[PDB]
Amino acid sequence: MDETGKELVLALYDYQEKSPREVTMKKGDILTLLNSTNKDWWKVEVKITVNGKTYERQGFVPAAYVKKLD
Repeated sequence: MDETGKELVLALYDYQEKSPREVTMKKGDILTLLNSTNKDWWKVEVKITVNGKTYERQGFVPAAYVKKLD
């Protein structure tokens, strides 16, 4: 969450990540739309705080389970 203010998306339904490349989202979660070239698999970025260290990473998720903020 670097207040990029570019492309934000809100999750409507719950989802889980099967691979280390994907990301786990839940109904009400906010993700940073990095790549929306696809219609089924959307590439979003999330923030993971580990050991007091904020980490960034982009993963694929079901667009049908989420929506665009604007």
